Parts: sequence; C-alpha cells; structure tokens
Amino acid sequence: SLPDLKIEKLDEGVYVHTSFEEVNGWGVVPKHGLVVLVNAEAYLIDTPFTAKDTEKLVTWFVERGYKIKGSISSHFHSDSTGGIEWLNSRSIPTYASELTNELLKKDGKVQATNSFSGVNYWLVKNKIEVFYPGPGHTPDNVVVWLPERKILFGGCFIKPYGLGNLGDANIEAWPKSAKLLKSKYGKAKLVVPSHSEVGDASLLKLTLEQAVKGLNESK
Ligand SMILES: CCOC(=O)[C@]1(CS)N[C@H](C(=O)O)C(C)(C)S1
Ligand SMILES: [Zn+2]
Ligand SMILES: [Zn+2]
Repeated sequence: SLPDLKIEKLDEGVYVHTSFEEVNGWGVVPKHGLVVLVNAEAYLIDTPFTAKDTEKLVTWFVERGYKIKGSISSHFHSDSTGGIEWLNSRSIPTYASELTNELLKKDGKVQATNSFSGVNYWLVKNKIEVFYPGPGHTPDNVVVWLPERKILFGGCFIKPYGLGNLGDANIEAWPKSAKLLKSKYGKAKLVVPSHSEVGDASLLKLTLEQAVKGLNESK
C-alpha cells in the first residue's frame, strides 16, 4: 500500500499535491505538483501519477467550490501526464508543449488537448507563466512561474541532490539550461521540485551544480 494523495497549502492560492507510485528500481517515489487558484478557478500544475489520484485531487477542489479550468504538464513522463486521459474524458482542458505532445504521441500515450509552442507561454495572463529553459531532465521539460507569489514549479528539472534517471536526459545541455533558469528566476521566493522538498532560489544553484557535476562524471 502506497501513501495517499496529500494536498497541502503552500501560499495564498497555491497548494502542493503529492502523489506516490512504486517505480521499479526506485521504490516508492513521491511526486509534487501544484494546484493554483485564480478567482474561483483552479489550474493543475502537473497531474498526479494516476487517474485515481487526479480524480481525487479534482474532487477535493470542486467540493470546495473551485472550477477546474485546466491542467498543464511540465514534461511527458507519466508522473506529470498520468491524469491527462482522465481529465480529457471529463472535458477539462489539458495543456502541454508541442514537443511534450509529440513525445506522448511517440510513446503511444494520450496527448493534451491544447498545445503551445515557444520559449514563454501565458497559461493565465499575468498569473501563470510557462518557460522552457532548454533540454535537461528530458528534451521537453518546462517550468511554471507564478509572478504574483514569486513561486517557481521546477518539476523534474530541479535536482538539488542528484540528477536521477538519465534515460531521457540531455546531460550535455542541462548545465546551460540550468544556468538560464537560474538567471531568469534567481529571485524566486520558493522553488518547488517534483521529487524533493520545497526550498528557496538556492535549489536553482544546487541544480546547476548537480548538472555540471553530472556532465563531468560522464568522462
Ligand atoms: C513512470 C515512473 O517513472 C516516472 O514517472 C519518473 C518520471 S521523472 N522516472 C524517474 C526515474 O526513473 O528516475 C523517477 C524519479 C523515478 S519518477
Ligand atoms: Zn521525468
Ligand atoms: Zn519526475
């Protein structure tokens, strides 16, 4: 038995959802995403691993009076996209980058119904921004920025204590992508990783250090 879906308030209008999955060779893996509230509407920043937990997460906010206006997935792995199929079946708009949707399609997985293409994209103008720092953990990984809270969801790109699975990684680009991320969000109040605890902007520095060290160790 895996731990249950957790939902925890992080800031005004910002909640961290944590789901858990058994991943062969990694044991029980936690995955953090966000739910962001704008007025009476809720946006999912990454879906939980599974449809079950995506439904639980949606139910919780609907029962509390928030309409689910959409989800955005930060990269194509199923810890960010596992609930897209279920959201689509409920006519809740799902978003992912063009490249993320291409990689879903290539793996025979359900795609988001909406795609965006380019370095920056406003999911909600002035409230929820999407930014592509370049390849790192995967070729498609993006981050999500909440300007009114100075909170950055770094997703599986933020790796403060070790890079993790390099199977889909672009280790030669990750240092550059990490330097770009740090220079753009160096003033973030909070940085939310997918697989470790929330921290401050130093998680940007630590990530860059881990990327540079990972590229060095591949000699
Ligand atoms: C489907 C299970 O796989 C995953 O969804 C991830 C996506 S990042 N794979 C990673 C890895 O293999 O290191 C992880 C940190 C274990 S979680
Ligand atoms: Zn991943
Ligand atoms: Zn991940």
